[PDB]
Amino acid sequence: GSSGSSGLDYQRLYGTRCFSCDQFIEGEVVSALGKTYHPDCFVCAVCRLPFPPGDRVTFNGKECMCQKCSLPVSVSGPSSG
Ligand SMILES: [Zn+2]
Ligand SMILES: [Zn+2]
Repeated sequence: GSSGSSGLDYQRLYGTRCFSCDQFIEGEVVSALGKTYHPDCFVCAVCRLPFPPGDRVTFNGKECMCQKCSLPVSVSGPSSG
């Protein structure tokens, strides 16, 4: 638990920080390409959807896209803000 914290040195520990938003990943971390990212940060760049544990993932420079997006869709256009 957390009771009786005098200072903030314990942090010194390795500590896993997301290489996306630059924030400590509490609970669980997603190890990808020998790095650390959040469960919501390591998502598509267009639709921003979480890649399934099965389907494949396309690699585009820095950001990745989902099969759905990567592939041609009958209905395409600008996404919400
Ligand atoms: Zn993040
Ligand atoms: Zn997508």
